[PDB]
Amino acid sequence: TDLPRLPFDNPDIMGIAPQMLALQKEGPIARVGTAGEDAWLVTRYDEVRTLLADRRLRLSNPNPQPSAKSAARAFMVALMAGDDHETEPARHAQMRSLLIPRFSTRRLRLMKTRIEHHVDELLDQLAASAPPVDLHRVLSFRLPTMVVCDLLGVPLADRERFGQWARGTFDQSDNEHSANTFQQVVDYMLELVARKRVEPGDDILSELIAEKDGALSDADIAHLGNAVLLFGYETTIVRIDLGTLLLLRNPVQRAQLAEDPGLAPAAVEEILRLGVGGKGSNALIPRYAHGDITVGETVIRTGDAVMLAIGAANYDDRAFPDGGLFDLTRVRPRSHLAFGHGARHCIGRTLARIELTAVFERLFRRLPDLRLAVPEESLRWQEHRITGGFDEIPVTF
Ligand code: HEM
Repeated sequence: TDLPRLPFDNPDIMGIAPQMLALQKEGPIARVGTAGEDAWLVTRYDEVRTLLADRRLRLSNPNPQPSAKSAARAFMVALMAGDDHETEPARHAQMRSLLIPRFSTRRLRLMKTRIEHHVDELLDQLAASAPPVDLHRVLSFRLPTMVVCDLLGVPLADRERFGQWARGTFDQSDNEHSANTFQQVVDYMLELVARKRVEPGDDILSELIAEKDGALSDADIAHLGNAVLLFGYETTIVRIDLGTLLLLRNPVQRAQLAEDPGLAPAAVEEILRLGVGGKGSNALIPRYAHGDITVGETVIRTGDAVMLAIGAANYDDRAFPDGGLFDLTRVRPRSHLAFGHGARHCIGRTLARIELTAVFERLFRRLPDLRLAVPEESLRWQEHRITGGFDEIPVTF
């Protein structure tokens, strides 16, 4: 008997840690240690999907004496209206009600067109430069921050102001840096709300200001704006990097995609399914039990912490035959869990798919000789950030 301890080592830069796959083979749920409190780790697709849809499992901590969290995790939980278990039901419901209609079909159609032109322009600059080039800086970073500038109705140069703020806010290693960066986000967003009240446009904060019919406070609106800024670009950047790395590892599929850009939607779903980096701590969705829940023969008791391993579940052979293989020819693959599922299903997921599809429609057709300019093992997944990610991706072409 040796209690497994998260986070598990991964000898590769991508994929699932061997110990987590080992637990997955043994069964759906295991008690594990963590850096903080012990938790139930759930690793099989069926049980992770079921529990994500179970209303007894929530983000908020119901415990009287809550275990201390990093400033970074506290900020993330508060941006998600999970900081107070007694008000989470009403506050979370309001959050989703106010954010979901900010991603209308009308907006997403307009944004898809702008996104596609912008990727064309980004790749033209890339193709004209002299390798080695940092694909992370000049492509992966630039498209999702472009998109957030569009959503917020701010000049594109603003992303040079806010482009490191999700990383700094979600830096679990430095509480002081996390809090100081979050204060910058807050100040910026409160300035933006004040401007949009006299100079509105076709953008998210202007719509929230107009909502029913001006009843939201500036602080309420800025809180929603902060969630869009802090969840709305960094994770997408990470998936562009991961998708590039995965396609570089699979030259037959990459050549298929270069020949037929109509495979890009399929490629994007495989990228989301398989795109897990380093120790994959961001692919563990945290929850607390607000009532007793039975999983197989294991009883999760009220108050227990649960880690839902969406990454491991997306690799589950029970759900995806040859679960570790990248295959954009999969016929009717199950819906992956990389955007979550249930009450907190990612609000931006349709927009994120539009971004990834536009990139991977184009990338290897425009740059067919694209390849890493450094060994894979030199790429450093940033474990201390809640969102993970690589800091650079050197390429030649
Ligand atoms: C490939 C890109 C993305 C991935 C993989 C991703 C992933 C996720 C996941 C897994 C969750 C659920 C967390 C949980 O259940 O505790 C989530 C929540 C959320 N995401 Fe995304 N996300 C992406 C892009 C975006 C974008 C572009 C936006 C908006 C512009 C966005 C906005 C949100 C919001 C507001 C939430 C909170 C939902 C809630 O708590 O009800 N995300 N995201």
